[PDB]
Parts: sequence; C-alpha cells; structure tokens
Amino acid sequence: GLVASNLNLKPGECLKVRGELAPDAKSFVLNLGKDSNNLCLHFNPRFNAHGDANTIVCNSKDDGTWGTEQRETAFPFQPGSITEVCITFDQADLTIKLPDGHEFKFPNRLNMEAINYMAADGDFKIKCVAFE
Ligand SMILES: OC[C@H]1O[C@@H](O[C@H]2[C@H](O)[C@@H](O)[C@H](O)O[C@@H]2CO)[C@H](O)[C@@H](O)[C@H]1O
Repeated sequence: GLVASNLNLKPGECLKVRGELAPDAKSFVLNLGKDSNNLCLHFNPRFNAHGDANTIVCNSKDDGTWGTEQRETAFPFQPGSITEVCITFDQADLTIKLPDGHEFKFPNRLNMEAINYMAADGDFKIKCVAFE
C-alpha cells in the first residue's frame, strides 16, 4: 500500500483520497498520524473481515497499542468500483466525509495538531490524492 510522509496537514485543511476497490474487496485501510505507530485515525471499513460485514471500524494507535474501537453503521461502498474519502481535522476531532454525502466524527485522542503520515492498505488502489 502507498505510504506518504511529510505531508503536513494543519487543522482546517482537507485531504481527499480517491481510489478503486478490488472486485472482491474484503476490507481496506487508511492510516493517518505521525508515523506507523502513532495514528490519530485508523479508517478500516470492512466489507467482510474479522467477523464484521459492511461496517466501518475506526480507532487510534499510541506507540503501537490500539485504542478503543468506534464502529459506524453507514457503509456506502461497493466492490470493484471507484470511491473517495474526504478527511478534515481540528483539535476537537477528525471528520470523515463519505462519498454518499454524510459524515461522522472521531475524537482526536492523541491530541496532535498536524497529520504528517498517511498509509493505504487492503483492497484499495489509490488513483488520486489531493490537499485542498
Ligand atoms: O481496532 C483497530 C484494529 O483492529 C484489529 O482487529 C481487532 C479486532 O477488531 C478486535 O475485535 C480484536 O479483539 O482485536 C483485534 C486486534 O488485533 C484489526 O486487525 C486492524 O486492522 C485494526 O482495524
């Protein structure tokens, strides 16, 4: 999966990620934080994996150890198609904005004020990445 560092997202900025889901997508990932072991956001929508179907699982990682899981019922994704996710942030929390219109929030537990790391994983092939 594609890894990008140094991208310094400051509060208020919007990171748009666009890509295509594999035809038999089981799940894909999007990690944001300071480094691979310090993620303020772990965006793991699961079509079918770990005992979960059509459910988005969010979390944070501190020095390698996971935090409390927060699950979202909304799931506007389909295998073998192209989608995008818009993510914004501030001291409060991050705001994930799904392609189907609605968005939900996830608390900025690690309390960081600058995303610098990003990593995609799973059955998701990135085609575009914008910083608006
Ligand atoms: O929580 C983020 C992280 O979860 C891992 O899976 C969890 C699983 O959801 C939970 O039910 C179990 O008790 O512990 C697992 C931790 O190993 C995922 O493997 C990972 O991709 C993230 O999504």
